[PDB]
Amino acid sequence: DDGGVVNITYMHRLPDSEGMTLVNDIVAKWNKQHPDIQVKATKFDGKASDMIKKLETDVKSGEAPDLAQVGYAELPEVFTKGLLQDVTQYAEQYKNDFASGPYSLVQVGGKAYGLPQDTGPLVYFYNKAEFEKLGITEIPQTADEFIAAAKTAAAAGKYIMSYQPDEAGNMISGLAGASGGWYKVKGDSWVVNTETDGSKATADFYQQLLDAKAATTNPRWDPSFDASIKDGSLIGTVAAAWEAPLFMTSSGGTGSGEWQVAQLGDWFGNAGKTGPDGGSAVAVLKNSKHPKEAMEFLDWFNTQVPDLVSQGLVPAATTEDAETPSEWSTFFGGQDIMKEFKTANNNMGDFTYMPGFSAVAAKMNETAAKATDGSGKVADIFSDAQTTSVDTLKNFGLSVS
Ligand SMILES: CC(=O)N[C@@H]1[C@@H](O[C@@H]2O[C@H](CO)[C@H](O)[C@H](O)[C@H]2O)[C@H](O)[C@@H](CO)O[C@H]1O
Ligand SMILES: [Zn+2]
Ligand SMILES: [Zn+2]
Repeated sequence: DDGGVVNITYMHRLPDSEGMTLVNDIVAKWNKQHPDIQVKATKFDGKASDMIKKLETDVKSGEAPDLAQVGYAELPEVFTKGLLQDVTQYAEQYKNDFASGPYSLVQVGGKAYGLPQDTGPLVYFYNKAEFEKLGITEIPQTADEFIAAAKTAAAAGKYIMSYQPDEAGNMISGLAGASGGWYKVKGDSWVVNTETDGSKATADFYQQLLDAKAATTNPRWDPSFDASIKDGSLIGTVAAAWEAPLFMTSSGGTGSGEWQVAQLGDWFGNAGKTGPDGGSAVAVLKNSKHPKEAMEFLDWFNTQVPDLVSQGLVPAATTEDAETPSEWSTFFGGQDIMKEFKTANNNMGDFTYMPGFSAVAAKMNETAAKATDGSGKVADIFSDAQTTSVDTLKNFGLSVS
């Protein structure tokens, strides 16, 4: 048996903003109950996409945590990098606490490497009051009707879409991928096609919007993006479900009581589906001496549903229903937005990510930014992702067909 006190470390990249139940306050409740398994939780300091680069560094270094947030999209990459610990015999014990889709996303080759934490379906945030003022009385459901509506808004200095070039790798892959995967293993080789009917429909949608100066072009994480909400010019956008509290904070309160959540319209060749943008597991890393207790604490942490929901998470936990925080329904015109998130989750397409997808995402972000001044075409995002996808797999020494 272990010594009397086991010490577990947990690196996460949850927001911990004002009004949320802090990860350290969640963890402190566990620590008080479990003198036998003490947990130290720290928040990664840097850009989200860089966290797994730091994990890679610290695994090699022997400074790595026992547990670390790893996106579903990142898990095949960090697996291939040798950063994870097979914890199948532990995960099996907690499987029934989690929805089965997300659980399957902590697996590589029928071995499990952690537990799922949340999901990222894409939805549509809009200010219904401001849509009314422009005579937009229904969310238009075809790309053509939407683009027409967006041109009307733009003429009044309003925008019912954002183009977020710093997020193309996560959001635009999600949108295109709603209608079909880009990556599949066929026997001995990967088959890559990032230029699906979805990818084409997606490009055409944002291309028309950009050409019409009918979508904002501020990078999502820049002060200018927040400025566009505060000032009231951005009145609609695609967002990942986990953006709800971030968006609310970014608004400074502007439009409070008028905002609404809808399902994505049929704007991206998506045919009634949505797609994933982010969503994460927590993985047990290669050199953790205490996989059992790490997973025991994790199962408890990932089932603290209201606390997780305060972080904007749409939990993978099925142990109790997630509920809309009173602050959020107030902001969102009295709406039970959590119902919309679950509807979106249940209509979300599966999407396999190749190992090395981080390079695909980073390229997509680069090619996306070129379209803002019209020197690149939006379509280029996907032709480039094709070539970067193929080259990254070959660089990993993997076979591409
Ligand atoms: C795919 C990705 O990493 N997107 C980043 C966001 O990460 C999500 O963060 C929420 C918490 O706010 C959940 O943990 C979710 O599962 C993650 O996918 C991150 O919030 C933002 C801002 O730092 O960057 C995105 O790139
Ligand atoms: Zn205990
Ligand atoms: Zn142990």
